[PDB]
Amino acid sequence: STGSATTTPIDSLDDAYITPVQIGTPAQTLNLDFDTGSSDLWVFSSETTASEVDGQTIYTPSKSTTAKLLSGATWSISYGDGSSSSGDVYTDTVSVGGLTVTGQAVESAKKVSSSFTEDSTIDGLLGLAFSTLNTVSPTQQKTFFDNAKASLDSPVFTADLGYHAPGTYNFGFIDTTAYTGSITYTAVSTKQGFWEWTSTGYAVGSGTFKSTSIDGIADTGTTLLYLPATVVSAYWAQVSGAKSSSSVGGYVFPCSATLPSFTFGVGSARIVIPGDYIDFGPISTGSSSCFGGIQSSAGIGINIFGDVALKAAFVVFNGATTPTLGFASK
Repeated sequence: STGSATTTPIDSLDDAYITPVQIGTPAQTLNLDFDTGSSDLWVFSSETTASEVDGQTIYTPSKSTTAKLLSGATWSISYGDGSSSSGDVYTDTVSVGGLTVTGQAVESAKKVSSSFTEDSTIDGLLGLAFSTLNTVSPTQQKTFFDNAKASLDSPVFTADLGYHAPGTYNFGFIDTTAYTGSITYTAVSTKQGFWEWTSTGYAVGSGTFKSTSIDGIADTGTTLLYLPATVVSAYWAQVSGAKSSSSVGGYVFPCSATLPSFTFGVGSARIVIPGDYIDFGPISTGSSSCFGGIQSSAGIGINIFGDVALKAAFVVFNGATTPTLGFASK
């Protein structure tokens, strides 16, 4: 089997992407944030504290003839941006882009933190990291991909995120029309539960490529590209007037600037992030200070190849017995 679903930016900045997901019988379609940096499929629901729901579409398990309470199971997750959610668990039928999994753990939120409430466009998350990170207790549950894998034509999914445009998540096949050149595959460590890999270096604009190993994670659920302070400083040094602002929380730059590209290495291959992808717009409405899309990972504890990086590529998440990651230009 295969599936193919369009993923759509939630706003004009590509802050995140939502993908429609069918849950239950009859289907309840929720728009979920596919997140290769976590491993829980959780949804706003009829169980979510009413004051914490503001415009989201909810899953109502009592209206699904295939929903079953997973007795005794609870979940609770905290993300790198400080947001969190928790609740109980149902199993139900879940379909993405025509690919159906029966008995998928659907984690129903009883509580969500303010950032989730405040984002009316995201009805929940669909985790695509390794199931070892799944938070369901006392019986850990599998991700949608893990459950689907054996049925897939090939044990892969691909992320093809758009810049200010829709893109695609495919399951079970590689669309050879969706990228240019070849896909370069690179090793993955699953030791931390992430799609963790090592970039071979970087370049800023038309500058020379610096060969240096940068371990980080391919994380569709993180907006920006978080890299070591040395790398980030080298990038922003090429933008007149750019500076790190403690008050704003990162590098900012004059909105009048034209940003240089940023290249990262995948083996001997190179992925170029155009400068415009690195512009996250005014820090506050009407400001002429703009927020940068490349930020320091110092004090995160890990480098993160988030959407800024991934949307410059066609990315293969190869879930074979030994997982790997592939990147192609597009």
